Amino acid sequence: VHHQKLVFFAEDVGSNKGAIIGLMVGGVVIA
Amino acid sequence: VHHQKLVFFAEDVGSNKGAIIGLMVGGVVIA
Amino acid sequence: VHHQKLVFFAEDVGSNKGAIIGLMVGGVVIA
Amino acid sequence: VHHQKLVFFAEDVGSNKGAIIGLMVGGVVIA
Amino acid sequence: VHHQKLVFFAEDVGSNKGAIIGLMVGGVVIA
Amino acid sequence: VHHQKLVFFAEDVGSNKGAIIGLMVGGVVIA
Amino acid sequence: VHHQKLVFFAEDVGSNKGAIIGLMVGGVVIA
Amino acid sequence: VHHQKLVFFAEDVGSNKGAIIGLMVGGVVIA
Amino acid sequence: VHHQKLVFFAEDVGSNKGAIIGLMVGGVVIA
Amino acid sequence: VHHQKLVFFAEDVGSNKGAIIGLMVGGVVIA
Repeated sequence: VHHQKLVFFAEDVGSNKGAIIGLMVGGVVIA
Repeated sequence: VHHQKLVFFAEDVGSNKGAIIGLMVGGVVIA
Repeated sequence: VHHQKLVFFAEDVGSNKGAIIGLMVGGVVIA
Repeated sequence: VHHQKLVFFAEDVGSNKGAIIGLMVGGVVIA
Repeated sequence: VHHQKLVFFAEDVGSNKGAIIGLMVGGVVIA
Repeated sequence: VHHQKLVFFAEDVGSNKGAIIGLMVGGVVIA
Repeated sequence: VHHQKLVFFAEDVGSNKGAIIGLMVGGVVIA
Repeated sequence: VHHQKLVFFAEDVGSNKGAIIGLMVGGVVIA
Repeated sequence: VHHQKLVFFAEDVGSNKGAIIGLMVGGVVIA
Repeated sequence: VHHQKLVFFAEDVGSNKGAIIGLMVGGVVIA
């Protein structure tokens, strides 16, 4: 197992008001 | 197991008002 | 197990008003 | 287990008004 | 277990008005 | 003409990440 | 013309991360 | 014309990280 | 024209990290 | 024209880390 760059943003992100998660094992994510 | 660069931002981020998490084991994330 | 660069910002970040977390084991994150 | 550079900022950060955490074991983070 | 450079700032930080924490074991962080 | 309580919140508001406007005369509101 | 209590919050507000405006005459509001 | 209490908070506000404006004549508000 | 109590806080404010403005004539407010 | 109590805090303010402005004529406010 070899995880790498799970979430990738090649260009700029204007703003973040939610949740950006690379890897989760649990749950209960509310956006 | 070898985790690396789980969340990647190649360019600038304007602002962050939520949650940026690379790896989580629990839960209950509210955005 | 070998964690490295879980959250990566290649360019500048304008501002942070939320939560930037590399790794968590618990939960209850409110953004 | 070998943690390293959990949160990385390659360029300048304009300002921080939230929480920047490398690793947490508990919870109850309010942003 | 070998922790190192949990939070890394490669370039200058304009200002800090929140919380920058390398490692925590408890909780109740309010930003 | 008598404007009063254009937007009313009788109970608590968990959070606001958009725009709450009582009265507008122009336009171009982006949510 | 008599404006009064254009935006009303009868109970507590947990947090504000957007824009709360009572009255506007222009525009270009980005949330 | 008689403006009064354009934005009203009857109870406590936990925190403010956006913009609270009573009256504006221009524009270009970014939240 | 008679402006009064444009922004009102009847109870305590936990903290302010954005902008609280009673009246503006220009623009370019960034939160 | 008669301005009075443009921004009102009836109870205690825990802390201020942004900008509290009663009246502005220009612009370019960054929070």
